[PDB]
Amino acid sequence: SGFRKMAFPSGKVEGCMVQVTCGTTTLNGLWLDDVVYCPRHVICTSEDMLNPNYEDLLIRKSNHNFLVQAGNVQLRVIGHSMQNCVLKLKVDTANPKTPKYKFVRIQPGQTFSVLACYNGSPSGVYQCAMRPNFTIKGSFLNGSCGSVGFNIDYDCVSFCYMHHMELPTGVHAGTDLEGNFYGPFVDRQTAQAAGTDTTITVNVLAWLYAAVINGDRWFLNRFTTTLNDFNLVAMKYNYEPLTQDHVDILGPLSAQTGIAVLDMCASLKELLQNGMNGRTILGSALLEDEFTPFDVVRQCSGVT
Ligand SMILES: *CCC(=O)N(c1cc(C(C)(C)C)on1)[C@H](C(=O)Nc1ccc(OC)cc1C)c1cccnc1
Repeated sequence: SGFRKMAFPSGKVEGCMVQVTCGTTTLNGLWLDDVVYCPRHVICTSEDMLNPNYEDLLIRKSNHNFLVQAGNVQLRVIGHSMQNCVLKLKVDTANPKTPKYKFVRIQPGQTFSVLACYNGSPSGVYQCAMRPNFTIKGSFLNGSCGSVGFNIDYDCVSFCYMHHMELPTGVHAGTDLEGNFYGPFVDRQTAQAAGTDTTITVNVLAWLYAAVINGDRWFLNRFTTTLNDFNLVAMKYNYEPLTQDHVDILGPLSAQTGIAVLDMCASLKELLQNGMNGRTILGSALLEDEFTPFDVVRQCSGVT
């Protein structure tokens, strides 16, 4: 029993984190095969960061202006290119600890593990979700830039997130590993708004299923609801509207608990209109949307 916000084991990723230095700016990079990936803002100085011309800035730099250290091993940089918002640095040595990996652009509502790094050294690992407005509510200080988000599928590391910046509101923005931002953000020091955050309804339902599985059944009621009626309520409360695909993804939890999705929905609707009244569910006084139906199954079936 139990239910925890579990992160994936970080071993496979620990051995790919390096430090990258360009003049006086230092941040994290990811060393896979013989390419180092990092945020292109490493070539910026203090002055450049309000309105940087990344083309003009990168033209002043040669291979030897870049210092890549992995522990006390200094890697020789022999090639450099900019792919959107990442630098790719061609180094002379292929990382001997390169796992099986792929690069994946994830969707809002999906979860991943973050390995927070300073100067190429891991400090901690946490699980979070890509919010519907393409931000993450991370825990990152200065120098965390280049920390990555990842999923593990058996032996295969899927890289989905590189950390680039903090918004003046305290939340976090970054790219996939092809250097495309999640959301409408730019890598310059100007004020930018994320739009409305919403709650990931399919994730809240998945956690309601986790709760029932672990003995917390008080919020289960007699009532039921239609999808259209459930959705009219969800929108009032800034919840994501639920489609047939969502119903399809929850089928296994529906099957395991013997509780129809639309009956679980009816239970959720009542919590929205009545609140928790001081009660908790898996020890939380709020509705949790940072577990996916997959996470819940994986955690409650002991997948390695
Ligand atoms: C790794 C660098 C760093 O810590 N950092 C950063 C990013 C940039 C850009 C990409 C050149 C804007 O400059 N510094 C971020 C960060 O985004 N800092 C920052 C920039 C701008 C504003 O308001 C306009 C506010 C903040 C906090 C960073 C990342 C994580 C934690 N602290 C800072």
